[PDB]
Amino acid sequence: TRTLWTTPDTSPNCTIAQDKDSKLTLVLTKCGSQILANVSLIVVAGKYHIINNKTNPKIKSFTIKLLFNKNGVLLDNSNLGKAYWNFRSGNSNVSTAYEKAIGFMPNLVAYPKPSNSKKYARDIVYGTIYLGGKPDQPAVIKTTFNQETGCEYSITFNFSWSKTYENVEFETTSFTFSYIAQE
Amino acid sequence: DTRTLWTTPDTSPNCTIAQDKDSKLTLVLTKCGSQILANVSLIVVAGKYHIINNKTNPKIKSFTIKLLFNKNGVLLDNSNLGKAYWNFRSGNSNVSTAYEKAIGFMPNLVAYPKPSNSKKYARDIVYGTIYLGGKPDQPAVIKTTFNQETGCEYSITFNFSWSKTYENVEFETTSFTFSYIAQE
Amino acid sequence: YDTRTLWTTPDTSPNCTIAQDKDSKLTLVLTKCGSQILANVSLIVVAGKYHIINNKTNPKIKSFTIKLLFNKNGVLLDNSNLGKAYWNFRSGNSNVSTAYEKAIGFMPNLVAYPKPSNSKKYARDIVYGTIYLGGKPDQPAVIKTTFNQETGCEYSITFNFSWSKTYENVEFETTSFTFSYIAQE
Ligand SMILES: CCC(=O)N[C@H]1[C@H]([C@H](O)[C@H](O)CO)O[C@@](OCCCn2cc(CN(Cc3cn(CCCO[C@]4(C(=O)O)C[C@H](O)[C@@H](NC(=O)CC)[C@H]([C@H](O)[C@H](O)CO)O4)nn3)Cc3cn(CCCO[C@]4(C(=O)O)C[C@H](O)[C@@H](NC(=O)CC)[C@H]([C@H](O)[C@H](O)CO)O4)nn3)nn2)(C(=O)O)C[C@@H]1O
Ligand SMILES: [Cl-]
Ligand SMILES: [Cl-]
Ligand SMILES: [Cl-]
Ligand code: NA
Ligand SMILES: [Zn+2]
Ligand SMILES: [Zn+2]
Ligand SMILES: [Zn+2]
Repeated sequence: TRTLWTTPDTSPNCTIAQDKDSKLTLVLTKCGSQILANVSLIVVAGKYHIINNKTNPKIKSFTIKLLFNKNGVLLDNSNLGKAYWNFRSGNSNVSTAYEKAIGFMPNLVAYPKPSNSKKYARDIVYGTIYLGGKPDQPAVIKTTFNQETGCEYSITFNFSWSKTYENVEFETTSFTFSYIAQE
Repeated sequence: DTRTLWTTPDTSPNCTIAQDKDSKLTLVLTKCGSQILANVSLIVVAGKYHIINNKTNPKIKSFTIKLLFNKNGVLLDNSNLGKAYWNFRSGNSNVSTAYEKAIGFMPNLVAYPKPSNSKKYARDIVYGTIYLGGKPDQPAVIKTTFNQETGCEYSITFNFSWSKTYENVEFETTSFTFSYIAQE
Repeated sequence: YDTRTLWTTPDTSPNCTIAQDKDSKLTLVLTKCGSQILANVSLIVVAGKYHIINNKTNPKIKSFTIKLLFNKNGVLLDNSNLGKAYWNFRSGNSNVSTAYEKAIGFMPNLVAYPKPSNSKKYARDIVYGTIYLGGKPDQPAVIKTTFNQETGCEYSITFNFSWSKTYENVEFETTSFTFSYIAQE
């Protein structure tokens, strides 16, 4: 029944374009064979803080990657900082870094690493979130399992938009999804 | 605690949007540790929002259903949802005693703070779309907001809206699932 | 043995018959979180009529249905599109070795989602979602899931897939979708 999370405060914990430019709020709750996931994003500074596609027509997407080793431990090339990711204790985290979280990893049979074998779309979940909570400011959140190199498991969030936003702050509504657990 | 707080799954009106008991809100909240798994649908049976005609009434485009809770997670009487059949599940009905404590089912206050002079972040909203009459060409938006009402310690608010011009369409919906971060 | 999960296994071995025998893999995982079932679904078509969609050549091919029919004990009936052989409780990445006898706690609730009758039919028993063919964001298809509307069974879950765009040689294999439903017990 346990939960891996980023504390749900607004303290930046994530680096998209520059150090600590964002707060990823991610909560993974183990419900047996499935992980129930809840995600939102606040960009606080830098390139993706205020979108202006009149000024910058090609600024239309970015990616946040969580890379994990064989024990389900977060690797430092991840966009999310290691100090910010742990099992929940109250509204905070355990003060000791976890050793094992394989039960939270995306299942490798469901979602295999890239190979020469046919690639299926099963390892992707699509959703839409809304910038500033406004229903006319959609952005697509594409979540992909186990497609990154340099790791045993991965979860990546690609944010993209097709509208021409003029001075829109990139901070989002929340989205829930699930995925099949490794064990 | 993997308990379920719900409205019961019957179709007996339990909700007051425009007039007394004009609707059945079916809401099921199931605790999976630090997240609440929520399932929701709505049937309007009477009054202003029962049969929508936007040719004759083009400005009838949205309405709101509020659930207000005290410090103990107990539903307040001024909610649109009636208190009588909002309780922990037993079979297809409820436990025989009104609950006194459900803080573990409340939306987390750090994730979703009450209104203040601090910046309001969008992460206290979840958007979804449901379909009137089960028809794929009859979308309506369900906007769910956590802890943005006053006169309570916690809240869940459902705003229903639509942009299509409906003509004599009965407002009864498909179901939507979401989750939120639990207070404890 | 995992008593809280009924699934198809996560492999890609065909287990489903839409238009011809074993033309598809339905990956379906039902996880009991008490009074709610958390469901995760995707579909891979490997052969036959629904494998490669070409609506220039075949303008009428726009939808199909996959039916799961259950008896009073929550056991899958053999007229379901999904095969009984690999629908079972989880054991690792496989299944428990004997066929299950009871799964009533995984069935969609009959008061929430009643069988057809003279009583008014409500839309509550439907969940709509959209999945994406080939993982491409410009290739939507609608997944309409309906609870307990089939005859000849105690319970049912049916998945209707449809699309409105004119696809030209698009393989029908989907992204994943999550939903939940109210459990019978
Ligand atoms: C699950 C069942 C279902 O989907 N039902 C839908 C049915 C059904 O498909 C058919 O009836 C068949 O049964 O169709 C409906 O629509 C068809 C008839 C009406 N219609 C609408 C359109 C869209 N346009 C016309 C148009 C619409 N607008 C509305 C304003 C603009 O849109 C927003 C906005 O403000 O930006 C979008 C935003 O998300 C809305 N917010 C919410 O919904 C909040 C939850 C917002 C809001 O509603 C208003 O602001 C409130 O006032 O509106 N303007 N103009 C025709 C059109 C053609 N295109 C181009 C591409 C078509 O779309 C796809 C694609 O196929 O490529 C669709 C695909 O899903 C997208 N992928 C993703 O989103 C990934 C997650 C892609 C992708 O975005 C791009 O490819 C980029 O990669 O685009 N666009 N518009 N046309 N016709 C119906 O019958 O009513 C809707 C039912 O919901
Ligand atoms: Cl655990
Ligand atoms: Cl009441
Ligand atoms: Cl045809
Ligand atoms: Na606007
Ligand atoms: Zn700013
Ligand atoms: Zn009516
Ligand atoms: Zn193929």
